[PDB]
Amino acid sequence: GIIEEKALFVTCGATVPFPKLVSCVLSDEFCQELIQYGFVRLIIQFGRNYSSEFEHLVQERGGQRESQKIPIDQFGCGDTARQYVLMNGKLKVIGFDFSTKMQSIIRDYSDLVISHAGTGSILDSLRLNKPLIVCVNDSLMDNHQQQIADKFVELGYVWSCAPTETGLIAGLRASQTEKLKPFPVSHNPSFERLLVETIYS
Repeated sequence: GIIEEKALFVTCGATVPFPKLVSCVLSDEFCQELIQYGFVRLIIQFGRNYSSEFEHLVQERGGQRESQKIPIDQFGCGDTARQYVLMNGKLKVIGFDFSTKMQSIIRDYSDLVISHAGTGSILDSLRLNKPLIVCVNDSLMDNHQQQIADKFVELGYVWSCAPTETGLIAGLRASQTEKLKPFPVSHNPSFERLLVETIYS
């Protein structure tokens, strides 16, 4: 069954690098590692202006769209009713939050999150001594989010690993063995990020 225990929240925050790269985080590699991690309830959501693209991963794998509601189809960014299932209730891919509910999802579960470089996302996970895995984007560099990431290492060596089946697993297993010393950068919750998206108050 579902077996409530630990959830896994992942967010790309800024515009994703390439539709194919994301697939790795939502493909066979990620799926296999998920079941091996005791899957529970997967939730994913990001992008806004670019409206993302999603290489039709749901249809590609042959998923089933529950809540009948797909305006612009594609990924339905302007829709909070995105819910897909794999095989048969195996993997649950759902998206219903756009930089305006992230904290809402964590508090509800609060167990484990995979932030590639989300300054806000890591912020909460930090105060909650929650061990997460940071997917660093060596390929890119213009991403300000990563810039803020490289700083975390300077202080120590935050679990950093690029989207690889050999490297990503190292961070996962490591995150379930040791925690990062209480260090909540910026005296403010992920809310501070909200200002970035809002830009003008």
